[PDB]
Amino acid sequence: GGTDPATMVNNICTFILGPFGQSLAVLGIVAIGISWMFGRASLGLVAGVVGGIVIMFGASFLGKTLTGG
Amino acid sequence: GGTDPATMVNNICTFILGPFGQSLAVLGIVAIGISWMFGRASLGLVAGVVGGIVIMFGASFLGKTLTGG
Amino acid sequence: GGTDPATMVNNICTFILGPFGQSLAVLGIVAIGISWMFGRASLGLVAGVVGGIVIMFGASFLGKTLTGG
Amino acid sequence: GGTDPATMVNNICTFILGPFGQSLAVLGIVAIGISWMFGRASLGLVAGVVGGIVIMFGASFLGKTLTGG
Amino acid sequence: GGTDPATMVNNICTFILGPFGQSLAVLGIVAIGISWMFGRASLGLVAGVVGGIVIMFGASFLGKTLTGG
Amino acid sequence: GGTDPATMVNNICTFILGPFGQSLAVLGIVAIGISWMFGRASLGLVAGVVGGIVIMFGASFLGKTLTGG
Amino acid sequence: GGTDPATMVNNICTFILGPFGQSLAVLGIVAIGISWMFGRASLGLVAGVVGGIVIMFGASFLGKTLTGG
Amino acid sequence: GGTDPATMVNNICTFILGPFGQSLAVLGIVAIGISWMFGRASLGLVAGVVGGIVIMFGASFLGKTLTGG
Amino acid sequence: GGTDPATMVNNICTFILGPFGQSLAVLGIVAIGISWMFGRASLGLVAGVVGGIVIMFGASFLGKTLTGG
Amino acid sequence: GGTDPATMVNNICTFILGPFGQSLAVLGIVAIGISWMFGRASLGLVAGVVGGIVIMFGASFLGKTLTGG
Amino acid sequence: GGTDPATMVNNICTFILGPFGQSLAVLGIVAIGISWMFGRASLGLVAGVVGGIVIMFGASFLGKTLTGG
Amino acid sequence: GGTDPATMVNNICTFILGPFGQSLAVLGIVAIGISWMFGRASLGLVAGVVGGIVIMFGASFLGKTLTGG
Amino acid sequence: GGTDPATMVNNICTFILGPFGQSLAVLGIVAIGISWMFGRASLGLVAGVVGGIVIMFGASFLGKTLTGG
Amino acid sequence: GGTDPATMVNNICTFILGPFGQSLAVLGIVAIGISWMFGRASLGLVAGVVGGIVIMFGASFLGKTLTGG
Amino acid sequence: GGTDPATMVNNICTFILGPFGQSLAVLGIVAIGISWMFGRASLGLVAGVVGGIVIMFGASFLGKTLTGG
Amino acid sequence: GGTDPATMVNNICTFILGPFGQSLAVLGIVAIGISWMFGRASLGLVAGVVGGIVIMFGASFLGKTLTGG
Amino acid sequence: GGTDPATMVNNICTFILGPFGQSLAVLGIVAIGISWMFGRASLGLVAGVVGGIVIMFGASFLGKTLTGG
Amino acid sequence: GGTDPATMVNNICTFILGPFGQSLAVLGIVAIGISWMFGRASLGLVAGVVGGIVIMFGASFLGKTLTGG
Amino acid sequence: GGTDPATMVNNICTFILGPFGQSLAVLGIVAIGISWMFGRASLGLVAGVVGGIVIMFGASFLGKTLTGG
Amino acid sequence: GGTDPATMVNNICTFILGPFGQSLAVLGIVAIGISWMFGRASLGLVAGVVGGIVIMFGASFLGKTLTGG
Ligand SMILES: CCCCCCCCCCCCCC(=O)O[C@@H](COC(=O)CCCCCCCCCC)COP(=O)(O)OCCN
Ligand SMILES: CCCCCCCCCCCCCC(=O)O[C@@H](COC(=O)CCCCCCCCCC)COP(=O)(O)OCCN
Ligand SMILES: CCCCCCCCCCCCCC(=O)O[C@@H](COC(=O)CCCCCCCCCC)COP(=O)(O)OCCN
Ligand SMILES: CCCCCCCCCCCCCC(=O)O[C@@H](COC(=O)CCCCCCCCCC)COP(=O)(O)OCCN
Ligand SMILES: CCCCCCCCCCCCCC(=O)O[C@@H](COC(=O)CCCCCCCCCC)COP(=O)(O)OCCN
Ligand SMILES: CCCCCCCCCCCCCC(=O)O[C@@H](COC(=O)CCCCCCCCCC)COP(=O)(O)OCCN
Ligand SMILES: CCCCCCCCCCCCCC(=O)O[C@@H](COC(=O)CCCCCCCCCC)COP(=O)(O)OCCN
Ligand SMILES: CCCCCCCCCCCCCC(=O)O[C@@H](COC(=O)CCCCCCCCCC)COP(=O)(O)OCCN
Ligand SMILES: CCCCCCCCCCCCCC(=O)O[C@@H](COC(=O)CCCCCCCCCC)COP(=O)(O)OCCN
Ligand SMILES: CCCCCCCCCCCCCC(=O)O[C@@H](COC(=O)CCCCCCCCCC)COP(=O)(O)OCCN
Ligand SMILES: CCCCCCCCCCCCCC(=O)O[C@@H](COC(=O)CCCCCCCCCC)COP(=O)(O)OCCN
Ligand SMILES: CCCCCCCCCCCCCC(=O)O[C@@H](COC(=O)CCCCCCCCCC)COP(=O)(O)OCCN
Ligand SMILES: CCCCCCCCCCCCCC(=O)O[C@@H](COC(=O)CCCCCCCCCC)COP(=O)(O)OCCN
Ligand SMILES: CCCCCCCCCCCCCC(=O)O[C@@H](COC(=O)CCCCCCCCCC)COP(=O)(O)OCCN
Ligand SMILES: CCCCCCCCCCCCCC(=O)O[C@@H](COC(=O)CCCCCCCCCC)COP(=O)(O)OCCN
Ligand SMILES: CCCCCCCCCCCCCC(=O)O[C@@H](COC(=O)CCCCCCCCCC)COP(=O)(O)OCCN
Repeated sequence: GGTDPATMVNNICTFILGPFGQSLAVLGIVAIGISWMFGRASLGLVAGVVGGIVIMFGASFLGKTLTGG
Repeated sequence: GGTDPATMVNNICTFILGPFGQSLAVLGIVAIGISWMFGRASLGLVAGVVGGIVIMFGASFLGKTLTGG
Repeated sequence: GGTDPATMVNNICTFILGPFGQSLAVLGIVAIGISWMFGRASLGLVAGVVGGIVIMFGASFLGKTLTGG
Repeated sequence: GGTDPATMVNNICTFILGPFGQSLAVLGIVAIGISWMFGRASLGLVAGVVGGIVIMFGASFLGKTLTGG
Repeated sequence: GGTDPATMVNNICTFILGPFGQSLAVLGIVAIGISWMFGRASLGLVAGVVGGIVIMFGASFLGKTLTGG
Repeated sequence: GGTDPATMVNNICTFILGPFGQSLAVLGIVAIGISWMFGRASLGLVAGVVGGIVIMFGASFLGKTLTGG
Repeated sequence: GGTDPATMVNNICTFILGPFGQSLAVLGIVAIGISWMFGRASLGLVAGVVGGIVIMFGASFLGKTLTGG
Repeated sequence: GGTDPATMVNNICTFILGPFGQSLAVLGIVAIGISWMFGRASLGLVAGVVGGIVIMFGASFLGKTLTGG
Repeated sequence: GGTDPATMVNNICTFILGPFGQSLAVLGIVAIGISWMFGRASLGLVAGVVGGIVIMFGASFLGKTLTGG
Repeated sequence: GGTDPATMVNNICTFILGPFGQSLAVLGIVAIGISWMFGRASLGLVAGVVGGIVIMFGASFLGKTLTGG
Repeated sequence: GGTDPATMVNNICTFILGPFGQSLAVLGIVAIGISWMFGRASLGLVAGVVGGIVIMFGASFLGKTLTGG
Repeated sequence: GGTDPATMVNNICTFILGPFGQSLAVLGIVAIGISWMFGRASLGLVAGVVGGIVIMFGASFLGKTLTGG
Repeated sequence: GGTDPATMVNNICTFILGPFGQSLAVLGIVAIGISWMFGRASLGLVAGVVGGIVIMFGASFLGKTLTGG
Repeated sequence: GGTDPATMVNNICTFILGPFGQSLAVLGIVAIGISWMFGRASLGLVAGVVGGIVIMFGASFLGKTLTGG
Repeated sequence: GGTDPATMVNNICTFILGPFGQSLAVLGIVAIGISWMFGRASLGLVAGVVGGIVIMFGASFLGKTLTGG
Repeated sequence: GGTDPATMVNNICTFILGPFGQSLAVLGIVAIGISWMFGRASLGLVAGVVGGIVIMFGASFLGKTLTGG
Repeated sequence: GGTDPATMVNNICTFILGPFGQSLAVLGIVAIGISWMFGRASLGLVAGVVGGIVIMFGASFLGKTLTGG
Repeated sequence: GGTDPATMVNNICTFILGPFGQSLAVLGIVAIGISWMFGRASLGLVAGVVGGIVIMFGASFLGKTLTGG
Repeated sequence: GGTDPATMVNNICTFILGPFGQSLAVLGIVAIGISWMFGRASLGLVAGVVGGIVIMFGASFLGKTLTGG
Repeated sequence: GGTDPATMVNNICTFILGPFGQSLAVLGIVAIGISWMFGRASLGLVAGVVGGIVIMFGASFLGKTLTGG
């Protein structure tokens, strides 16, 4: 009978922000560690990646506040 | 039948943080030693590389704490 | 469900200023000691490193005062 | 029914200049402290970062004055 | 009955140069502040962004003068 | 599974302050002896090197006291 | 059929720490001797190069201890 | 009568990982040597190329482990 | 009738490592000599170039050992 | 019909090591003389430049011996 | 077919420690003699240069003993 | 309706040369004092900084005179 | 009815070289003053910026002379 | 009745090389001046732009000579 | 809502010249005492450091007088 | 009656490798000279261009050897 | 009727190496003089620029010799 | 109708070597005087700057002689 | 309409050699007096500074005579 | 048509060793005289400068003998 998109998109968000996003952020941190190992350590890389993680896990509240509710 | 990404990404993390990351850090230390041999010894290089190794092997707990759980 | 960045950034600050920053400052002092052992002892190095440590552990109050509250 | 951008952009500014910018400036100060610890202490780094913080928290009045009102 | 484009384009200009452009310039200044915080402070970035703001808010007079009237 | 940096940095400190720092200080004393043999004996060299050794082996308590705890 | 990286990286480490690293350290010592011949003899150069050699040949145990095992 | 793709793709993998991949890796090493000869020697190039070779010859086990079997 | 790539790539390697690579290394040594003549003599340049030559002429054995055979 | 690179690179080497390299070394010696005239006379400059000249004119035999033939 | 670096680096060491290093040490002694002729005779210069020569010609045994074998 | 850049740039100049430049020069003087406290007192630093302040507060008349009006 | 580009480009030049370029040069001088305040005073910066200003305000005569009329 | 392209293309060339190209070159010089004001002064920019102007105003003779007449 | 830089820079000055600068000057005096203890007592060091302290605590009035108000 | 492509492609090769390629290489050398005049002299540019010329004039023998005949 | 490229490319070379290259080299020498006036005098700049001029005016003979005729 | 570059480059040279280069050299001499006033007087600075001026005003004859005519 | 650089550079020279250079020389003399007060009186300092002043105020005639007119 | 570098470099050498080097050595002798007038007379300065002059005017024979012909 199909389901309304208000539940399918919410399922997508719950999946991408549940246990999957945790391991994705872990992989991001592993990536910045490896990039510091072989090369140069610059604050820009860590700042950008930590900001990306914050934006990923703040998407809910960022969307709630940016749209006035 | 395929497997859910919650296990595949975890397998990736376990591989990259198991016996492989050990030898990768060993190669990083060999690299900083060689860079000190032919050239100048600066605290910046060792600080950056040791920090990269710490970030690589702290990725799990860093991810657990940075996301509030 | 995600967490608001006002808590994630605070967690980052608490981690980087808790038991980790203590050992990081200890490593900085070990570094200045080693740099005095093999080489020349200059007030500039110790002044800069102690100032860096003070700025690291004063970041909270420095931010509170520099922004007028 | 949607909201006019004159309120959404203002919400963005209020969020980025409220409790979030405080901790962001705190992280910037932690960064300059860490950069002074492992390396050399130069007035350029602190000048640039403090100027960045001032520009971030002066954005409102800087915009009001630069546009003649 | 529709409206002539001489009023619709003027409405677009008035909207984009009224209260919206103010907050947009505020966001630009916040952006340059954040870019100075985590990274390097270069006169090029501030020069370019302030020039962009000037060109945005000078568009009316720039258009009046560049076309001889 | 990785380890939290609060243990890795502590391991670094324990290694650099255990049996390794002893022989490093021994090498420093050998160095000042050799520098006195072929050349001039100045109180500045011995003062600086002994101060470096004290700072290396006082790093723990110096860090505990400089940070108020 | 290919080989798992846990053996290839180990082969790299064994090669770089076997008979090759010996002659590389010999070349480093020849380099510091030549640098002392034509120029000035400073404890900093020898300290840095011997430390680089120690870090190169201690990479295995340094990696074992820095990672808690 | 044709053959099932489960054998054709396996033939492709066996060819690309047999005696051909050996000489391809040899060419990669020749390339990094030539790039070090005329230019600057950076750890990034060698790290990237050796990692590419490891990924090429670890493709089998990497695929076996990343897919949980 | 064409030839299998296992012979063409081998021909490429034999050409690039035969009499051509000798004169290429000779040109590299001429280059480092000229760079020492007009400018400053740094161990880094010679170390990097000699390492590049070694990697070029060790490509065969490096490939044989890095791949476990 | 073109010529094989084994002759073109050899022509390059013969040109750069024939009558041209002689006058280039003469210019290098003129340079070190001028640098001693207006400034300070340090053994490092002459050592580096004479070593550069030796490496330039020893490139042939250095290449023959460094490659085992 | 190329040669393994274990022989090329050994060839480098044999060349730099054979008949070439003898004349290089002779030039070093000529240098210290000339520096004593026009100027002041200090034990530091001779000590440093003789130590450099000893380190150059002791590189083999110094490397054998410093690495425990 | 926007404002002509002849007023916006003038507003920028008035802001940067009004009460803000005073405190900026005060910070510059504090900086040179701190640099004299921990380190060496050289006329070059004070000369450069006082010249920078003079150029900052002479920008108006310097621009008027350098352009012939 | 539109205007010929020979007048529009001339209007652009007159605007960019009239009262706007004056304040732009004033901002450039403020910039070099600020760069001298927090940092090092080098003749290169002032030379480059004054040359840029001269080229900006000499564009007319430079164009007249470079094109033979 | 239309005109032959041998006159229309010539009209295009005369327009683009008459009074219009003069002011275009003036704008180019203003551009290089502004680029030197806010940023770094490099010979490459001025060389490229002056070469572009020369090529623009030499197009006639360059075309006459490149085509043998 | 942010604060105007005329108050933030003033807060910076008040902090750096309040109770913090007192203890900083105390540390400077301790430094000159320690430098006199182990070494030679020269009027230059004390003159420079006392002048640095005077410039630090005279920054306000020095700025008021150097700028004509 | 047309000609077989085995002669037309050979004519193309003979033209592009006859008297035309000579002047093309001459233009390439003029280009690298001009690029060294206005800018920085880097071994990479000359190495790349000389390698391009060698590959252009070695195309015949490179094709003969790469294809096993 | 068109002309064969063997004459057009030769015309290009004759133009770029005739009276134009003379004044281009004159401009290069003016450039190195100006770069020595405002800044530091380094042998590298003059060496690179004179080498660029030599390569520009040696392009003919360099091409004749590098291609074996 | 455009002008041939043989006249435009000559105009550039005449401008840069006419009354402009005189005042540029005057500014260079003022610069070396100011650098001697606040700082240390070293023969290297004056030698380099006078050599730069000589090279600037000798560019014509230097170009005539370096190119054999 | 802009002004030719022959007047702008002359304005720069007139400003830097008018009433400004007088007070700059006065500051230089104050500097040498202060340097004699706290420290040692050496003829080298006064000779260098008076020579710097002479070169600053002789720049015009020095430029006129050094260039043959 | 260009000239071969074997004549251009020879022209450079003839110019730098003809009537120009004579006056350059005269300036060097004037420099050592002035340095003896205001300051201390040390054999090191005269030895170094006379050696620089000898090396400048012996460059031809030094190059002929150092290269075995
Ligand atoms: C647009 C706004 C600009 C604001 C800038 C004001 C900054 C003033 C600080 C002057 C710093 C000067 C740099 C310097 O020179 O290093 C000095 C520092 O040491 C100290 O005192 C360290 C203690 C300072 C702690 C102060 C805390 C500020 C927090 C500010 C939020 C050591 O000498 P190092 O020996 O220099 O010698 C190496 C040669 N390179
Ligand atoms: C078309 C219009 C153009 C307008 C441009 C005017 C901008 C003038 C600002 C000159 C900035 C110069 C950059 C620089 O050089 O960094 C300096 C800055 O520090 C400060 O003073 C920070 C305090 C400045 C706060 C001023 C606020 C402006 C708001 C403007 C709305 C530090 O030195 P960093 O040490 O340079 O050294 C690294 C080497 N790269
Ligand atoms: C066919 C007609 C062509 C006309 C073109 C004339 C345009 C001239 C403007 C030269 C712009 C040059 C670009 C540049 O280079 O950026 C500069 C600009 O900054 C400024 O001055 C900004 C203030 C300019 C405000 C001028 C307003 C023009 C309105 C024109 C209607 C900053 O440096 P960014 O640091 O470059 O460094 C990044 C490296 N990529
Ligand atoms: C986030 C974590 C950060 C951890 C950083 C701790 C590192 C502490 C090491 C301090 C190094 C300081 C650098 C320095 O200054 O060089 C010194 C070194 O010499 C030595 O002792 C060499 C022996 C050290 C061996 C120690 C082995 C560490 C392994 C660590 C896994 C020589 O003087 P060089 O004379 O400086 O003078 C040139 C001026 N540039
Ligand atoms: C949705 C899932 C996402 C998963 C992504 C995880 C990947 C993590 C690997 C981080 C790679 C970071 C890239 C990088 O930055 O290059 C580094 C790499 O070198 C290495 O360590 C090479 C050894 C790595 C071998 C690891 C094998 C993974 C197999 C995975 C199946 C070198 O530095 P190059 O010097 O960067 O500098 C050029 C500037 N551009
Ligand atoms: C995922 C796997 C990653 C594996 C990476 C391991 C690589 C370790 C090699 C560390 C290389 C460090 C680079 C470096 O820093 O250059 C050094 C090198 O010189 C040498 O010893 C050259 C001899 C090395 C020969 C070793 C042969 C490896 C073959 C490997 C198959 C010179 O100093 P240059 O002076 O740096 O200074 C310029 C500042 N940029
Ligand atoms: C992975 C392999 C690595 C191999 C590296 C071995 C290289 C050993 C050569 C040590 C060079 C050390 C550099 C140095 O330091 O310069 C010295 C050199 O002078 C000489 O002896 C010149 C004569 C050397 C001729 C030797 C010929 C090698 C050919 C090799 C094919 C001068 O002092 P400059 O005074 O330093 O002071 C400036 C401060 N920067
Ligand atoms: C992390 C590990 C650190 C290890 C460091 C130990 C090194 C100890 C050597 C102390 C060297 C001190 C330097 C110094 O000061 O120079 C002295 C040297 O002379 C000698 O004895 C030369 C004979 C030494 C031969 C010893 C061979 C070591 C091999 C080591 C493999 C001369 O005086 P120069 O007169 O100083 O005066 C100029 C003022 N700058
Ligand atoms: C194409 C045109 C070129 C024009 C260039 C003329 C510039 C002449 C100024 C020479 C500056 C020389 C730089 C220098 O060397 O710093 C000196 C400066 O101090 C002063 O006098 C500061 C007072 C100068 C105020 C003059 C105001 C000019 C406005 C110009 C509009 C300090 O010594 P710092 O001790 O050098 O030592 C560090 C070693 N790096
Ligand atoms: C195909 C034709 C090519 C023509 C090119 C001729 C250009 C010659 C100008 C040489 C410029 C050299 C660049 C340079 O090097 O910067 C110098 C410039 O300063 C000045 O004199 C500025 C005054 C020049 C005003 C001259 C006006 C030309 C108008 C031309 C129409 C400062 O040093 P910055 O300190 O370099 O140090 C940073 C390290 N990157
Ligand atoms: C099949 C035929 C091919 C023919 C090609 C010959 C072209 C040779 C011209 C070499 C151009 C090289 C490009 C370059 O590199 O830019 C240089 C140019 O400057 C100049 O001399 C400008 C003056 C040249 C005027 C010459 C007029 C040619 C007319 C030709 C009709 C500046 O350096 P920019 O600093 O590079 O640095 C940025 C890094 N990207
Ligand atoms: C373009 C404008 C240029 C202006 C420059 C004028 C500066 C004149 C000050 C001369 C300073 C000379 C430097 C020097 O030489 O140090 C002296 C200083 O001591 C003092 O008197 C300290 C008390 C001075 C307090 C004066 C306050 C100025 C505020 C100015 C706003 C100590 O000797 P140190 O023993 O030198 O010996 C080490 C060898 N290196
Ligand atoms: C599936 C098969 C794959 C085969 C690939 C093998 C190719 C190996 C050639 C490695 C080329 C590496 C590229 C490079 O990096 O440029 C180098 C090249 O210079 C040279 O040696 C030029 C001389 C080479 C002549 C060799 C002739 C091959 C014919 C082959 C038929 C210069 O440095 P540029 O300075 O890089 O710096 C710019 C940063 N981008
Ligand atoms: C696959 C084939 C590869 C062939 C490559 C051989 C090239 C050898 C030339 C080595 C060039 C090295 C580059 C370099 O390093 O610049 C040197 C050059 O100066 C000179 O001698 C200029 C005179 C050279 C004239 C030689 C003419 C070759 C024609 C060749 C046809 C200056 O120092 P700059 O001071 O480096 O310092 C800046 C730091 N970046
Ligand atoms: C492939 C060809 C290579 C050709 C290169 C030959 C160049 C020889 C010139 C040696 C220059 C050496 C550089 C140097 O070292 O600076 C010296 C220069 O002073 C002078 O004599 C200036 C007078 C020279 C005028 C000579 C005119 C050449 C025209 C050439 C056309 C000053 O000392 P600065 O004190 O060094 O100290 C700072 C430490 N960095
Ligand atoms: C890899 C090969 C290495 C070869 C190096 C051999 C070089 C030997 C020359 C030793 C030079 C030692 C330097 C020195 O120390 O300066 C001495 C020089 O004076 C002279 O005799 C000048 C006359 C020498 C003329 C000799 C001509 C060599 C040509 C060589 C082609 C003066 O004393 P300055 O008083 O030192 O005091 C300042 C404190 N810094």
